[PDB]
Amino acid sequence: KWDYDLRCGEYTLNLNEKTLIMGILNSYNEVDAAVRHAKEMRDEGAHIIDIGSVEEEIKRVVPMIQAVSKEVKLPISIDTYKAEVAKQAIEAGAHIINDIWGAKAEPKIAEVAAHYDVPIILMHNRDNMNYRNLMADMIADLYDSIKIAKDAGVRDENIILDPGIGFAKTPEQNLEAMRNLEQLNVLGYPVLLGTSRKSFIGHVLDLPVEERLEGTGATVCLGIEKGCEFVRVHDVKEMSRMAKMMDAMIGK
Amino acid sequence: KWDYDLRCGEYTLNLNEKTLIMGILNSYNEVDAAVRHAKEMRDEGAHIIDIGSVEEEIKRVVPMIQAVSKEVKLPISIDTYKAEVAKQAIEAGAHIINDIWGAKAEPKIAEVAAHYDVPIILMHNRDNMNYRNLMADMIADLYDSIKIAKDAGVRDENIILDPGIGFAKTPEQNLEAMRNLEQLNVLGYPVLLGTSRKSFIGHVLDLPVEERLEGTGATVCLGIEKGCEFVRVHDVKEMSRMAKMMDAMIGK
Ligand SMILES: C[C@@H](C(=O)O)c1n[nH]c2nc(N)[nH]c(=O)c2c1=O
Ligand SMILES: C[C@@H](C(=O)O)c1n[nH]c2nc(N)[nH]c(=O)c2c1=O
Repeated sequence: KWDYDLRCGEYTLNLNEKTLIMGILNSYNEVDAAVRHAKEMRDEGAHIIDIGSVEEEIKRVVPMIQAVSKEVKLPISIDTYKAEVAKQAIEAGAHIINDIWGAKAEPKIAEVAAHYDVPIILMHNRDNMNYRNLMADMIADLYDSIKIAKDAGVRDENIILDPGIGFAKTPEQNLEAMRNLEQLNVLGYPVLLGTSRKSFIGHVLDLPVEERLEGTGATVCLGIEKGCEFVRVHDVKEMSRMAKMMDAMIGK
Repeated sequence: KWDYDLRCGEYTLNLNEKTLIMGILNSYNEVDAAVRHAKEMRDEGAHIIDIGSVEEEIKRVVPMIQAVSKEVKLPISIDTYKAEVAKQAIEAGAHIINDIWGAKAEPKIAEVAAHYDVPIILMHNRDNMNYRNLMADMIADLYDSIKIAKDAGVRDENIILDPGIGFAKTPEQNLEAMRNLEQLNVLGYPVLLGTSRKSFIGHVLDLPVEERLEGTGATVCLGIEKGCEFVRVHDVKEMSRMAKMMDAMIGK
């Protein structure tokens, strides 16, 4: 039981009633195609919209946040690691930050987070696979992200963790991170799991990307059962139903 | 780790390498439509074909077992509780018995099992929902099926258990049986979970029977993670992929 609510400016996310679904989002053609998708996702049971060099990243992602935040009543996270991109995106209307490098590629991003008082997702990442002991190094690695974030003024309650499935991990190390996901819980934070349609599901099932829906389901179910608060997925309709059935069962 | 193989006459089922999928099966039109389905199921990753008053039950189910056992190289279980039906069906070519009353409606069925030396599935069932303590009563109830079976000469290794999801249980008691499935393990037997498309998935998701595929997935994943050796499903293709992803993850 979490004794607090995820505070996202306009919207508030309760961490106890259900698994929160974060749906992944793909001029006028671009921004409209994006709005249709957010609306669809919003309608299929999504609770959050995730919207993915420096000059161009802003020119592409800012227009989308303006449009989607205006027409879809749901918190928006900006899928970046660059400090400037993150600032611009929160100004444009993004509620959450989602950094795939856990404040380590550009430490100043954390200072953006503390500044605007927004929730931040620190994902596990690194430039090698040379682990002593996978889980233990992960936990040490994520904790290093927490220290960078805390030193920057980010409040405990605006911190979210993500084990970084599919990053800096071999096919077999990804299964291992899955199998030991509950250990992440000892750190005392909400956990977002992002496994959708990823390579390692292909490697187990020997299936191409468009046929990984049942594989993704598996990983989502396993992760909810191991205590995750969020899941980041492509197939919002399917995964929402799966999440809700899980939640019924574990008694959430 | 099971230190023995499920022995089914012609075929042998290993209990350690993977989750075994049992696929549910629906004159010339009848028996041919049935054969197409078994073949399809066999091709989608099924490991076992499950084939569902006394006079007519034999006339309908015997022809199917003859045909399917001849054209599909996979063990067949007969989904009955009647003693005579079970005998006739094993003569017709059925390898396993699947009793939904756990030897309690017709105790003589167990004697059929001991006689032909075939594996038997004892499912939990009863004519009321008046539980003191759900799980505990289940375990006591199933154990009563084991005592009837053992007294009849059924060998420990030919015994399989099934918690009886959807039987004699309220919507909320079914979620509870799911949430506590691992307790069944203490009895020392293989466990078959059968939740496919059932009413309680409808009650949680508020979805009709043809839209319960993601709900069923959830229950299958939860059950594998809680140590089940079999799952009995309609949607063989989808559930096989889900099972295999689970198995990769739990390290099975
Ligand atoms: C790799 C990419 C993707 O959608 O596959 C991705 N981007 N951002 C991501 N952010 C987080 N927090 N987690 C992810 O798994 C993840 C991704 O998998
Ligand atoms: C009720 C029916 C069905 O397919 O839904 C059924 N028949 N036989 C069954 N046998 C076993 N061992 N388990 C079941 O859940 C089960 C069923 O659910």
